[PDB]
Amino acid sequence: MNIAELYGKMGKHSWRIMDAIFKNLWDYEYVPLQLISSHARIGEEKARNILKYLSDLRVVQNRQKDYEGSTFTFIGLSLYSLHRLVRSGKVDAIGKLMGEGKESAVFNCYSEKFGECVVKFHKVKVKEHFSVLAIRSARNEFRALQKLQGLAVPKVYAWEGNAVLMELIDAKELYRVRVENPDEVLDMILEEVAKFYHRGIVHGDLSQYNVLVSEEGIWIIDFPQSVEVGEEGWREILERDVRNIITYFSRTYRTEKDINSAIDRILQE
Ligand SMILES: Nc1ncnc2c1ncn2[C@@H]1O[C@H](COP(=O)(O)OP(=O)(O)NP(=O)(O)O)[C@@H](O)[C@H]1O
Repeated sequence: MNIAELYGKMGKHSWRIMDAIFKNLWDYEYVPLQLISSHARIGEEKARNILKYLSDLRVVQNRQKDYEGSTFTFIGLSLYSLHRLVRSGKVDAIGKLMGEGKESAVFNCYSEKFGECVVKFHKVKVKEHFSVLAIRSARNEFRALQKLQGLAVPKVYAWEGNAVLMELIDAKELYRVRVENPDEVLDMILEEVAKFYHRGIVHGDLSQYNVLVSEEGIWIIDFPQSVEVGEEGWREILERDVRNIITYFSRTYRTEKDINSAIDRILQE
């Protein structure tokens, strides 16, 4: 079942039920049936039958252990975020999956206003809340992309739920390309990192999987772990980006760049 066919199975009542979950996510993981019903203005027994069907379609997860409650699955939060995008007129048709990992699923899509785009659906103080965390990641990526506009990153078009709509870049991940000028490519990445840093942004997950390259130049993507300069740990997070990208170039190309000196250079500007 592709996300487009799933979308086709939803009626108005289905969307209202999902809106009622979404609007109560901040105070419950599993939103009580009574509250889904009251918010949606759908009687309890009918709301219950909707949620059972949504669960059969893997859009919600229903629990009954302590009380009758429901929350989004990944697919469901994504479907609902897509809906917000369609209703807002920013997306007209979802397209094919481009790829999926542990952190996101990225789809092709078409917008009359913005052309052929990507929509990226996000997955995933006490170290040991799926939806609120995925939505927070999405918003973080959207805000970083907005702050970076004009640099070599995708243009950003919208954020709803766990979804960020952005420009399709026609370029390959660095890790799939054998560049013949690695020293110059590494310097271009490091210069872009300095530009982010001058805008008050640290990427936070820089790697060979989110530098894109073409004959035209490089682009950088993937900002859900980004932080603002002078956030807790920002400097160490920045050093890690610089060290990690330099280390990939050392392993792959035996480039000679010194990590500590590259960091001090970016930091001094
Ligand atoms: N705007 C874009 N244009 C072209 N391809 C993109 C775009 N966003 C994502 N992709 C492709 O989809 C992949 C996954 O997106 P990405 O933003 O890196 O999320 P992630 O897979 O969840 N984290 P990671 O693999 O660590 O970079 C990329 O490595 C790109 O190959």
